Amino acid sequence: MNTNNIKKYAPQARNDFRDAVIQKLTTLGIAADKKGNLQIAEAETIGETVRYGQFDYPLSTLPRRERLVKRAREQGFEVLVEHCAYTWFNRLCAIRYMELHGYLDHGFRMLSHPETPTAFEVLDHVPEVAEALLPESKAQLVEMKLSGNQDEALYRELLLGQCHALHHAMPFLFEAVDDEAELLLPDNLTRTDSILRGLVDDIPEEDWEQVEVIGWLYQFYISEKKDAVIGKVVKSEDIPAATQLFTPNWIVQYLVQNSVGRQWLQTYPDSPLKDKMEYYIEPAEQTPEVQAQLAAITPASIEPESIKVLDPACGSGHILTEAYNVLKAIYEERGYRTRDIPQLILENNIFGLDIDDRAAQLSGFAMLMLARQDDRRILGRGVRLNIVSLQESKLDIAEVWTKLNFHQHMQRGSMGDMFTQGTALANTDSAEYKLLMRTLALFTSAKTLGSLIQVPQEDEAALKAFLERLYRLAVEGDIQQKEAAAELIPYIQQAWILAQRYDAVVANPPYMGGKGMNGDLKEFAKKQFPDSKSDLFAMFMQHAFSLLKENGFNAQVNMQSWMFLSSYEALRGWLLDNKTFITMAHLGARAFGQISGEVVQTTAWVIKNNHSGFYKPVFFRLVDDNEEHKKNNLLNRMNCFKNTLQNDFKKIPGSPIAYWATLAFINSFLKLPALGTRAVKGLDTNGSIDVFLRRWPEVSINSFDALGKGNSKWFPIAKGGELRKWFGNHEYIINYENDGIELRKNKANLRNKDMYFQEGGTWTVVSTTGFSMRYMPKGFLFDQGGSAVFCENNDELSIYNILACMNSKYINYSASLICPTLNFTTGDVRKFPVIKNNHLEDLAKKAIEISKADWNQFETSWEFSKNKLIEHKGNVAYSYASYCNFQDKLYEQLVNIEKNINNIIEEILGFKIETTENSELITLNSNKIYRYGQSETNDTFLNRHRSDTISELISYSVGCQMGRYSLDREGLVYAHEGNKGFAELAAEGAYKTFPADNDGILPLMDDEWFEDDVTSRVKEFVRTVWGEEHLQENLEFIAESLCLYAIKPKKGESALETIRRYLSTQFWKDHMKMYKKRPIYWLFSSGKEKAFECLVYLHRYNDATLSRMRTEYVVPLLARYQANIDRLNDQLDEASGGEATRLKRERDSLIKKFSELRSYDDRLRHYADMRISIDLDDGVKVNYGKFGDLLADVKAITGNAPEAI
DNA sequence: TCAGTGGTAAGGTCAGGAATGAGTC
DNA sequence: GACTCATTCCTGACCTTACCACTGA
Ligand SMILES: C[S@@+](CC[C@H](N)C(=O)[O-])C[C@H]1O[C@@H](n2cnc3c(N)ncnc32)[C@H](O)[C@@H]1O
Ligand SMILES: [Mg+2]
Repeated sequence: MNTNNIKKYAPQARNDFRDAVIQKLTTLGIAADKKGNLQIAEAETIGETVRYGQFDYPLSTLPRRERLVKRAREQGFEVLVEHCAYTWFNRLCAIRYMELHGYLDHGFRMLSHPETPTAFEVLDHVPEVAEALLPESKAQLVEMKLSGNQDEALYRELLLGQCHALHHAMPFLFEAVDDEAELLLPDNLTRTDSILRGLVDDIPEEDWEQVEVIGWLYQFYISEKKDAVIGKVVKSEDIPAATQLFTPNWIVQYLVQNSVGRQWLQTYPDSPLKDKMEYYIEPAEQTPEVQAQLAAITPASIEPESIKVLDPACGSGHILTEAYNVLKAIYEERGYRTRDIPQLILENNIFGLDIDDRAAQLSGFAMLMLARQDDRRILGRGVRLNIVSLQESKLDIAEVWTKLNFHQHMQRGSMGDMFTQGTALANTDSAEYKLLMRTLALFTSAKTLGSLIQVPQEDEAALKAFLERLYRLAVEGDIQQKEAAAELIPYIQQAWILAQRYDAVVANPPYMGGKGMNGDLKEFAKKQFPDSKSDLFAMFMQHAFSLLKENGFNAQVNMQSWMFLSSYEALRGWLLDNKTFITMAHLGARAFGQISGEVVQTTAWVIKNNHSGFYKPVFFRLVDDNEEHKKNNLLNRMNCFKNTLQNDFKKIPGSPIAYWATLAFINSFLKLPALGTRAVKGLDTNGSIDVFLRRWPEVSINSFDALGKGNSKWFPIAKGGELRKWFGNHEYIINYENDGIELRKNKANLRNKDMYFQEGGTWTVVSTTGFSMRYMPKGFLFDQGGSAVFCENNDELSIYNILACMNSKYINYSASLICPTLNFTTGDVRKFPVIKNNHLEDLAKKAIEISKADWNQFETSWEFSKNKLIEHKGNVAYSYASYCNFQDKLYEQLVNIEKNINNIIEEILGFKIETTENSELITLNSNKIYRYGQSETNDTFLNRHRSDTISELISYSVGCQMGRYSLDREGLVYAHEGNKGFAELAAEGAYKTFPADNDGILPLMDDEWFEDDVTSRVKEFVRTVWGEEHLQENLEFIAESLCLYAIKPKKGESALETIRRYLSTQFWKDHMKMYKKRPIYWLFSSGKEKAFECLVYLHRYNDATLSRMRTEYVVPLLARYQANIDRLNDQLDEASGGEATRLKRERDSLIKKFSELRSYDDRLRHYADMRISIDLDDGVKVNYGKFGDLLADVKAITGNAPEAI
């Protein structure tokens, strides 16, 4: 990938530059403690030399550092560090870009040397470069070049001279003299460990051929900080870090060509510009009244130097570059000279605002480079750009005015204002000037609000005049006047930019919801934007219309939420009664490459500033694809809708923008009863989801309400889950003992308490695969993600009819139309239509029974009874065939039932509906398509299904060995705590056919040394179940099925060898996958070598388990290893040659196993000395980290690395 | 002002084949 | 001069859960 190099390099470059700046600041006596407090040292001046603690500098540097100290007090230390770091990074990147394109006058490279790695070409042409840059002191430099030493100082002087020369062209990025940042430039630039080496030889020089590279830098420099700050409340200083992305080029072209190009083409329909714009959309045919209305406002002529384009959040300047291209085409069409166009465009067409200085620097550099591509003599003229960063007003009020001395030069310096001094307009009045006071009062919190600040248009022209005077006082004034003007210019310039009215506003606004916005921004939004205070992009969308003149265009790409969510309903009304929709492309998710996830789902629109309710917009539906496919579809004008008036959006209550809905569906939807207040929201813990919720297998069943009797601490809860219909997702339990006293002590939100333990339906709030509802029996609670539906005391609708309706294709389509924003909130579900019928109830009952039968066939459900294979006593292959037939019968029955339901629904409405995503999917584990996903072809999961079935059989056998299950009775047998009551169960005869282990420790060895070896007991289980006569073929079938998918086949081995290899290699991972990182059989392993491994049943563990494990399993194993090692030593001397080679090579393995087992035995003795007791109520996650490194995969389960004694 | 219910998110995890790289033989 | 395993390397698919926000008494 082209962007991989920059993506890897940029954050590391940020870290390196920050470290260098911090070190340089510490050398200057400026530092911050752990808490962040300033630690400015005291400067001691002796022998015309300043000292800051231990370090010393010449006296000449004393004043400059003082300014840095001021910047350390008026702003934070971290702000100063970040600013200096990215300033130097941007300067170096700009120099590199200009040297790779030959834009430097001397024509030699600065940061590198062609065809010579780790060299600088500038040092080979010192006289020429010195004459070009430092004519007054070239000879001395030559002398330095003659010295042979002190090359670092020479290179530093040359680089600083290059920067000072570049100051004139780009005042926004380079300084000229008395620059504080020169003190922070790192030394040892020419060495092999400098910051320049990474920049030079970490990015290929072929990546600098286009301006686009700049944009990538703009995104990749700050990615780590974005990851650090995202997800919580964002401070004002961190606002840019969370909202800085790079917009794809085709989206920008679509936005620009349909706003500026459209304005040009309206006046000049027959112009050679439409052929140069690939993304220009032809308007649909309109009624004669609409055409007559439009023709009455179109001007008869447009002057090219009158089109004003503004980017309220310029960022890297991509939108400005595309606008520049379009305007250059327009100027060339009008017939201007080629080399004069760029200056005109940059001086009277392009305007840009940003809240971050880095973005302003990058945008200015990008615009200048794009102009330089066309004009050779540019960068030598005083081109003044109108792309700025907003500055917060904190300077003094009257001191700057006194320094300015306006009356001395022209007039209005003592009391002359826009009005008389004594008028005292509004509250700001005129302490020095009416206009100046009013302007400065508006930017007291600029670094938080940005471009949302409103400036009256009536003050525009006056401001302009004032600005002009400043432009003359910075060139034709004394020192005080020059510095006062240089201080005042940015505020007046930003005010004038905000006070102007524009033909088009094109932007990609920041996205930030209610959680991320801080208090000041939130209260400002509440006061100023009542209809769009819930998000930042909505505020930008509403504020952009106030910056437009009449008949202007607003073109933006933002979140799709405002199209559908209720929080923006009022906003939509305000849009449908005052504005005109021109065009829209709905992009959905997977747009904006280099961004992952489905939170960001976007739409790009162009809207006019006038009102016409009978206009027909053009819509494109580009939701379901990736970025390249979306671009190709947009280029081919695919998925177009042009048959809906703008007023027609107001027929549906709430006025959603549902452009792709059909008229018949709308008519059916309007005249149909809704679900109503039957749907309610579930409970929610305050911040303790991991304290009160468990998975069912990891607690005792005596305290489980669904299984136990009397006392109940744990209750089943519906929490959502993946797509599943009519039954399932019964996997979570909550602590609700004594009516949730512990929950009430935690200030939990127990919503709708009176509906608990009732039967009803439940759906998943957060989903991206479609809508589904499942039956919920009595004795259940429901979470906020598992919101529920309940029937009234006596209503005409039963719960089964509602379930039948909600799982049909009609409701699926309607839910897709109503809730396309990743959430199915209760208020949106409350308006789903419901249909009353009689057959639907029995059809839903049959579907629920089938789904329950499908769900209860695995160990993961607490209603599991027994393994399905062992019910047939004929043969293992015969049992597998019967199992497959049973699953097929279930699948066919459910298919028929759903088909009948859909037919009944369709014959009532009177029309057929289009199939939607997973509209006909059957959500059963008996269906391989649902279980293993969709492949390119069918009949490709037979081997995987067979392997999974055999693995489940082996897991059931292990569970029978542990005593969890039995062959004499169905369901769970022993799931209590601390091995209490197991002796009574064993004495009663619950394991008569297949006895259980006497202590709950199963050695997972690689030999038949132990009598309770797992492989031998699996063989015994197979013999007991399917008889003795056909044992060998059953074992062969099991081994072949395991080798099909679970493990790789081996050249030569028997069935038992394959079983042992699977048990020692794959069983643990399968168990962890099945129980989802909450195991009930814990694996104790010695290490990378299988010296000793065992399985312990969690429910049979007690404080005497480790001692028994050490005594009965580890010490005899050590004795056996010692005896075996002693045996091999005797045979080595007797044998010789190649005969003894195998003995020698196996003795080393035996020695390694013995040493590892001794270390593990020492650790086990230490941990067994402390009698460790665990409470199952604490959960597997907490209890799994109490044994150090004795357990396997501690980090994957607990989440943190195991500790060492 | 506090109860009692609803709303929303420039994201976060995870299975699952392709590289990548140290032991064997 | 290949084999054989144990780590990354994305890559596409899928659902949070905490903390606001909005009425009634
Ligand atoms: C995603 S960038 C878009 C830049 C440009 N469209 C591009 O693709 O390069 C959004 C920018 O808006 C800026 N921004 C955030 N909040 C702002 C505010 N309140 N006022 C003005 N600009 C703001 C951020 O600094 C950020 O750089
Ligand atoms: Mg045992």
